[PDB]
Amino acid sequence: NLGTELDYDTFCFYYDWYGSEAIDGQYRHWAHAIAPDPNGGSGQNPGTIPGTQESIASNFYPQLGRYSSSDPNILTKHMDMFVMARTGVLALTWWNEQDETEAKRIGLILDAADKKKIKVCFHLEPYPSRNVQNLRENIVKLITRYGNHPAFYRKDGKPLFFIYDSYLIEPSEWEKLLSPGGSITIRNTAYDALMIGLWTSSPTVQRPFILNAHFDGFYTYFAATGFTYGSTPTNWVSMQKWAKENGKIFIPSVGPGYIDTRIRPWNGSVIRTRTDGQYYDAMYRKAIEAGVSAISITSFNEWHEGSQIEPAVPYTSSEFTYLDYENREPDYYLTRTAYWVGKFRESKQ
Ligand SMILES: OC[C@H]1O[C@H](O[C@H]2[C@@H](O)[C@H](O)[C@@H](CO)O[C@@H]2O)[C@@H](O)[C@@H](O)[C@@H]1O
Ligand SMILES: OC[C@H]1CN[C@@H](O)[C@@H](O[C@H]2O[C@H](CO)[C@@H](O)[C@H](O)[C@@H]2O)[C@@H]1O
Repeated sequence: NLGTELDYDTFCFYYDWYGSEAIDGQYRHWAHAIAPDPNGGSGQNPGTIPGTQESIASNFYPQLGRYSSSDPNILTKHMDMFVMARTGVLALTWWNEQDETEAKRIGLILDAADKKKIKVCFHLEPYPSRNVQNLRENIVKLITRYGNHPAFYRKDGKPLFFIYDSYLIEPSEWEKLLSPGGSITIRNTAYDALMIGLWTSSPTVQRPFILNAHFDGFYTYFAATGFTYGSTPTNWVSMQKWAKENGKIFIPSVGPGYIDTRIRPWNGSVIRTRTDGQYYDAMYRKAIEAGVSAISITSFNEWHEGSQIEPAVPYTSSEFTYLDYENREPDYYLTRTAYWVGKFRESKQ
């Protein structure tokens, strides 16, 4: 009873898409295309961030440098960071790449996590032609491949998946997978799971979406307060009340800030300043005050979006002056996460 143990109702969104020339053949994701402005003109040639030491696809700069997500030595360090943050579940981005390098990295992440008693669940991304049939097939494959790994997460006996942009699939399709009577149900099968859909907009839209889709619960993802109704923390008390009334698990997402203008220069209105941790504190406090059972953290390491809690260092290169943790040390967001996990646990019975 030391106040240092991992919390297994705390999910931290993790991205495994970073590469180095030496391990991966290219400094993958550190190099990244710049997105055209969706409200902008034709003939934009926005260019690319080259992923050199000097110019990476983030407004911040990793303490660990331009690392590979396939480097077992980096993974070790990441797991130690999870232990410092007390975040017991790594919620792994999953893009259905169907390639050996994906398969290798997932096994490495599971192995490294297990050494530290961290668990892994999957965050099912909007891969091409995603639909409920190939989602079922992929859930079966992930549970078959990884379900007996000691680090594979279960909650009261069930795997858990987060489904990003779940609204891209109609509730009538979801029902087929997620109702106990659905044509291709997972309920009561070896492949049953807690399925957590993304609550985006107003209750008039989201309440029937979640019920009609038969999701087990919902999360909000966005680290930027006010980006959606669901990512506006003053709505969380009423979202939790509805969840409780309807037998759903609400897993609000909290984050330390947001800034993605290296890769999305037109998206400055979504910037949320970190204010030496005060933003993170405010958001985490709202989640805990809402009385939820589980919390998700956006993010461990979405460096493109500036939501990371992973350590960052000051850096000024000839090409860019990076943001940094300012008056706080590089590991502040890890140790502040541990503080909040303790407050969250204090709140759970
Ligand atoms: O436009 C940048 C934005 O893209 C993605 O968010 C989009 C979509 O995935 C979300 O569901 C809706 C919610 O209203 O917003 C966008 O259309 C995300 O990658 C997001 O992190 C990013 O900022
Ligand atoms: O994990 C959910 C969602 C969070 N925001 C992004 O990470 C998004 O991925 C898309 O944007 C990133 C850049 O931010 C890009 O590298 C990816 O290929 C996706 O286009 C995630 O889906």
